[PDB]
This record gives sequence, C-alpha cells and structure tokens, in this order.
Amino acid sequence: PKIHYRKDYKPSGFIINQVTLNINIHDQETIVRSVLDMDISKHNVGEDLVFDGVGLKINEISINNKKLVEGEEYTYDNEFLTIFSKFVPKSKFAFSSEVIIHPETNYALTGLYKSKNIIVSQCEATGFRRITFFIDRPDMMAKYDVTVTADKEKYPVLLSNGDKVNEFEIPGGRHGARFNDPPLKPCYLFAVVAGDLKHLSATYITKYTKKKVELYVFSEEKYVSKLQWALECLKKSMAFDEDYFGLEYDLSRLNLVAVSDFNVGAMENKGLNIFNANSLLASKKNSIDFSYARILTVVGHEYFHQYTGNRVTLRDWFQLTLKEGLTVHRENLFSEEMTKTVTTRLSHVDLLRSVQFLEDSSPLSHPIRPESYVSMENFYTTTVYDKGSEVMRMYLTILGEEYYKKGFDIYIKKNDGNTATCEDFNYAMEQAYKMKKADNSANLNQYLLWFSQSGTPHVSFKYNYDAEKKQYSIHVNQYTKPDENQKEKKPLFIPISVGLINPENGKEMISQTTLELTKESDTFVFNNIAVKPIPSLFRGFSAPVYIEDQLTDEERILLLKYDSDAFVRYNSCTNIYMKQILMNYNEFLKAKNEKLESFQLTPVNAQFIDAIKYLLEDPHADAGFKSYIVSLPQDRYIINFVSNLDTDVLADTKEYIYKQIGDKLNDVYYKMFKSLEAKADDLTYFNDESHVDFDQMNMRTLRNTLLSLLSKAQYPNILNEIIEHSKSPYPSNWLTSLSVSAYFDKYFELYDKTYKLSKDDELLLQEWLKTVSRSDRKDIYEILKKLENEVLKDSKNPNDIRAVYLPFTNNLRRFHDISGKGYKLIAEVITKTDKFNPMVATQLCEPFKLWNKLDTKRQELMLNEMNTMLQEPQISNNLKEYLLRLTNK
Ligand SMILES: N[C@H](CCc1ccccc1)P(=O)(O)C[C@@H](Cc1ccccc1)C(=O)O
Ligand SMILES: [Mg+2]
Ligand SMILES: [Mg+2]
Ligand SMILES: [Mg+2]
Ligand SMILES: [Mg+2]
Ligand SMILES: [Zn+2]
Repeated sequence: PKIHYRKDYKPSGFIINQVTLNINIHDQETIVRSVLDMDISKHNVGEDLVFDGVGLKINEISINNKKLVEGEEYTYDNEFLTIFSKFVPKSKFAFSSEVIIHPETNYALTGLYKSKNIIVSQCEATGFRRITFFIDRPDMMAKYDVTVTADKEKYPVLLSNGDKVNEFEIPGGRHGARFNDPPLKPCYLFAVVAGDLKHLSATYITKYTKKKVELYVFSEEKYVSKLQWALECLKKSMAFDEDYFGLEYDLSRLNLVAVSDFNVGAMENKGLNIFNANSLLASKKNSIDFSYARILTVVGHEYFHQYTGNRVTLRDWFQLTLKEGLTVHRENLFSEEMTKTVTTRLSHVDLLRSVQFLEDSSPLSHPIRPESYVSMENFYTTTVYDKGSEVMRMYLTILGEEYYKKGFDIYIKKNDGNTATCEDFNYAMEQAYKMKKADNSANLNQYLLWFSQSGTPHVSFKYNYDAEKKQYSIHVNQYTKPDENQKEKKPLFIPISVGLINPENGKEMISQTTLELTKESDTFVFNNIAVKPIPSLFRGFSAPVYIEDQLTDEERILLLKYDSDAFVRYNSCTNIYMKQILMNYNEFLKAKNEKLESFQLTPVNAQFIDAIKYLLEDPHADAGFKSYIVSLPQDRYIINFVSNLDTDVLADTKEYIYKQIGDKLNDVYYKMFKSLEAKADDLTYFNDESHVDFDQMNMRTLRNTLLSLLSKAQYPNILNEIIEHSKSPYPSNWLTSLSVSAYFDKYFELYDKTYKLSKDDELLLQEWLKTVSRSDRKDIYEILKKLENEVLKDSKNPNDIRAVYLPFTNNLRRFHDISGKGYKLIAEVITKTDKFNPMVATQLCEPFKLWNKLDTKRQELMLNEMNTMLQEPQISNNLKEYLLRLTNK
C-alpha cells in the first residue's frame, strides 16, 4: 500500500512522445496493441523502466521490435511492468505491447468497460493503465494515433479523440476507424466509444475567429429524443466562455455521449465528453425538474474543463483542485447567469455548509490540496471541488470582475500549452492584485494557506455604535480548530462582503464594501453612520467559514425581511432556526436524561413566524428562496453544532418546530399551494423541448415543499390534493404525490400507479426508486426489501444501487434506528458493492462520515460496522484507506 506524498514530486526519467493504439473489440475479449515512441529524459539516473499496468494479460512486449523475455529482461506483477535497466536503450526507442482485456466483465467502470450495449473508457485518474502499459501520470504528455476495430452490426459508431482520418471495412463483418490527435495530452484525457449510437447535432460559429464547430450529442437509440436540452446547454456553455472569459473552442468537433453505467456525473475527455445518462438526458414527460439544472451544470462543467483541465493541465494529482475547484467556480458563474435566480448561489452554499463542513470537521478532513494519498479516487471530494470553488470564487470577490478577468487571462496565456500547479494560478491572481492595489510590493503569499490549511474557519463579531460620533465599529475574529493536519493553524486572508442596513427604513447606509481580514482579529471603523445599523455580513457568502453574527433574533428578522442580499437573508433565517433548534434540543434532551413526566418547550419566536408569512405573501419574492425559508436547516448542517447528537432528540426537535410554525401558517401554505397552481403547472411549453423556465420550476419546488408540510400536518382533506397532484403531467409533481402520501392509507396505491408511470424509462425508474427510498414510512425496511426483491435485484449499475440506498440514509428516525439495523444494512451493501466497484462502495460510506458526532450508543454501532467492513479479506485499497482514515487508524 504505497503512500504518495506531494513533497516528493519529481519529473520522470522517461519521455513518451507518441502513442499508437490499435483497439480490437471481439465477443469475449479486447485486444490492445500499443507502440510508445519514447526517450530518456534529462532527469534519468539509469533506473529500470517501470510501466503502470493493472490486470493486463500479456501476449508479447518488445523494445525496438525485439521481443522481450519474461523473468530475464522483465517482470510483471499484474500492477507494474518492470524492464531491467540494462535492457533499456539510451536514446529514442519504441516500446510495443499486445495485451488482452475484458470490458464485458469490467464492473468497476474504470479503464475499458461495457455499459449496456456500449463499449466505453474511463481513464481519470488511473484507468488508462487498465487499458495498456503507460507511465500513467498527467505530466506524461504525448500525441495519440488510435485505431478502433469492431463488429459493424453491434458497434456502427466508433469514437476517439482528434480527427477521424480513416474508416475501413474489415473481413468477417467488421469495421475500423483511425483517429489522430496531434496536440499533446495527458493519458487520463484519452477516450474511446463503440456502440449503436444515435445523435442530434448542430453547428456553432465562434465569436472572434468565426470557426465552425460541429456539436454532436449521442445516446442509445431509445433515448435520443432526450438529448435536445444537452445540446442547448452546450451552446450556452460555449457562448458564456466567449462572453465572460473571451475564450473560444479550438477544435472542429465536440462530442457528448451518454452511458447508463458511470461512477460520477461526467468526464471531460478532450473532444469526447462522456456523461452519466442522468446528467445528459431529459424530457418534460419523463424527467424531474432537477434534471434540467443538473444537465446545465454538468454540460457546463465539462465544457469549461476544456480550458481549465485540458488546455491548462495538471503537473500532478495533488493539483486536482486547480482544475476541479476552478471549473466548479466557472460552472457556478455560468449557471447564475443562465438561471437568473438567487437559488443557484443559495443551493451551492446549502451543499457546502451541510456536506463539506461535515467533511472538514470529520476525521476525513483535508486541505483542498492534500499532502498524500493511497488511492487518488478517494480525493474527488466535496472539499477539493466545492471548497476549492469557494477559494477560486474568493479571488473574484477580492479583485472585482475587471481585475479578476485580467488575472484569469494571465493564467491562461502563461500556462496554455503546459502543466500547472496551484502556485501558478495564485501567481496570476497576484499580478492582478498588484495592478488593483497600484503597487508591486503587494502579494498573495498568505492566500496560499487556503490551499494548505484544512478545517473551517470560525468568524465571530462584536459591534459598537457611538450615537454622538456617528461612528460604527465591527470587531472581527477568526479561528480554525486544530486537527490532524495542522497542530498550529494560521490566520487566512478572509474577504468579508458587508453592507449596513438602516433598521428604520431598511436602506443601505454604505456603498459595497469588502473588508479584508488578514489577521487573527481586526477592528473596522465607519464614520458618518447616522443611526445604529444592522450589519449585513458575508454577503453572497463571501468566504467558506462558520459565521457567528452575534445578532439578536429581532435584528435577524429585520435582515430577513429587509436586506438586499439573498444569502444574508437566507443565513439570518438559518441562524434564527439554529438558535431555536439548539434550545429545544437541549430541552428535549434534559427531559429524556432526567426522565421527566412533564416539562416545558420554548415556543418558536412569533415575530419570526410573522416574517415568514410576510415573505411568503410577497409577490416579488423568489419562489425558490421562499421554499428555503419554510424549511429547517439540513441535518448535516445542524450536526456541526451539537456534540453527541441524539438523532431521536433531533427528530423530536424538528417535529416540534415544524408543528409550531404550521399551527400558525397552514392556512397560508394551503392558500399559496392553490394560488401557485396556474403558473407552476403551466403546460403552454410542455412540448417545447428547448423552453426551460427556472422560475416556474422553483414555483413547483415551492408548491411541493408546501404540500409536504401540509401532508405531514394532516391538513383537512389534503389527501384530495395529493390524489389530484398524482394526475399531473410533471414527474416532480407526481413523484412528490408518492412521497407525501406516505402519511395516508393510499401510499401503496400511488406506489403502484407511479411505478407503472416510471418503469419504461431507465432514468425515471431510478427517480421513482429514490422517492420510495426517501419515503417517510414506518415500514421503510420492509419496503427496501420489496425494492431489492422486485426491482433492484443484482444490478451492478451505480445509478440503481445509489438510488435504492442513499436517500434512505437521510431518514433521521429510521436509518439511525437504535438497534443498528440501518447501519448493518448499508455496511452489507458497501461490502457487497466493494467486490465489483470500490469507488461506488466508497460513495456508499457517506452516512458513516458523521459517526463520531452522534450519541455514545450510535457511535459504537457505526464503529462496529466500520470495523466489520475493515476485517473483510477481499477489501479494496479504496475502501480500506477510506475507512482507516475515517476511524482514525
Ligand atoms: N473529471 C472529473 C471526475 C472524473 C473521475 C471519474 C472517476 C474517478 C475519478 C475521476 P469531473 O468532470 O469533475 C466529474 C464531476 C461531474 C459533475 C460536474 C458538475 C456537477 C456535478 C457533477 C463529478 O461527478 O464530480
Ligand atoms: Mg484483465
Ligand atoms: Mg454569442
Ligand atoms: Mg450548482
Ligand atoms: Mg438499467
Ligand atoms: Zn471536473
């Protein structure tokens, strides 16, 4: 089990200049012939030539067309091919090999594998070595000349990177295609696709150079009608990169391909992007609303990788955030501009502060640039991606749009043909920073700590107002808790976007201001402040931090009603909810601990409830924003604020708070649900495949949120609305009708009805499975068994497995059953999945991430299941490393 250390980076003693591949696909095997045109680098010290090569069946290997002999001249251990130094040439040489691989039984979905009737590769991070021998690391840049051959009938469409330069018939019903890709690329960006693929296509003309680019979107025949939105999103992505960044696509064709079996969302293979079908395919009849935003983001993300990942690549895998953080940030800017709704920003923050904050306070805590790994596939994390994105977004906040665009352009121009590190990006931003500050002594050396320091900073505030002086002071403190990565934490460069609200009229008292906190603490003073303001802090969520605003509930209610910034309003609401949750939780817990026969609970603040009503009745307020305010914070956000969290107590706490609010607002909720129907469910453009209205979709989100609240509340005659909702043409509506019926005797009636609606579309079925899995059912364990026996069976499709099990793990009451049966269920699935797909087994561990934050009993139950999993004889390297890290061993 080799540990790879960031500090150990060294260039290779070898060069690979040219790759010539012949991939011959047959019924029971795939034959891969490869010639590597190689050289000795300046860094060479006479070492053995070692190729990565995992699970390859060697037919023959040669050096300069001379066949090598096993044992005497080389050894192979199924992982590494070692050719002894004395047999390696001292100048330019050819290494050739012929290996057998077996895509049909490749269930790990890495390297070359079969997805239904499509042969497809996945090479990032370490999958190319599963196809053929290579020095499988991103700094080994080479040209690629690739020929794919297969049965014409089964595999009429053949795709790889670069220009298709030849097509030819082969005897015995076969055919071939040659693809030459002269520009240098790393091997993780190699891809091949073979299948009976149908397509839509368009032509895009670039903004400045007026180049014609052919756009092709591919899928299985059955689902080709679902490709239209993806095509629109691709065009949008190209336009945005041209409009915001002045960046044009450089190649003559871009292919997007949907496959049914995929470990993640998608993959940015150069000119040949490959997608989880759930992230490319959609129709209004057969997709939930969420699919539309998801496709926009995933197509966007993959397109933006062309510059940030593909043209400027990574020196090494420790630089992963350089492409992932930066590309997520580019996708975020894009989606905000396309959706024109505040919920795009709000949703990313909602994800970061629940999922990523949990990761950063867990034993798995790491910086966005890790210092080490065993399995690189374990580091494609919410921290590297989503905290990386916030670190990338902070540059823009600090610089402003103009100077940010200037620094980004410096980065692209300086690094376009080559590999890069995180320091290269910081360097480019510093050039922009020197220009903005108007002095070349200014630097961003301190900013580099965002790359190296793990843990979430806590930012706290104290205030002072002098009425006589018209002087307002904001004292700010920053603190990161010690963890296993750094004993001593250092102050970070924290941008704090601030406004000051006049509480008398709700108006801005100052111009836009970003406070630059660069020390452990600082005091920021403002003159000519005419009245005591309410501070609007971290506008836009301006730094990835715990915000401790120290405001009263009165001050927070005023910001919630009157502030201009959507995040501060959402956060004020969040903070009001958290104070209430912590109070009522401690009250419930004391009553439990002290075995009380009677006790008191503190009611929900009545003026807060009045503020929610005000906001909901406001015609101008965003429907998506409205759905957040009626929803309590995520369980995974809350757990960061409670030691030894008793999940039953938290469940009782949420239940009380929801009941308190609904007791006052249920009539308002029902009135809104009915009044929103017309615009939310409008069918005017249902048969327009390209017409996508994010406001309307947020209106449905609100209606369905309200319906959920009313069904839990058992509002009079609400089952009538549920039954009518099940007759909606929109899957977001009729699948919601399934989940909300959980509280009524008609649940299995709607189970059968919605299954029949879902069963003939692969992706829709997986959405039905998620809805069943997340259903608030007392018999949920019996239902999951029904799902296993009747639908899931022995599927190895990650979409199916994840859909059956993951949503269930958010069932606070039932997943965390005190018997440990929920934990045993998921561990069994993890262990079973690990035998064929280590990556997905690793994904299925997500529920265990908070194990040491729970009450004593549940802590012991989870740890027991994790120790049981670690004891498994055949455990993967991926799963073993992940669980060892998570359990602090
Ligand atoms: N090149 C990346 C991951 C590829 C990979 C696959 C298997 C093992 C290791 C690495 P991606 O395009 O950033 C994948 C994104 C796709 C994505 C992008 C934007 C929003 C959601 C999903 C993801 O799922 O995390
Ligand atoms: Mg094999
Ligand atoms: Mg344009
Ligand atoms: Mg998003
Ligand atoms: Mg299937
Ligand atoms: Zn990416």
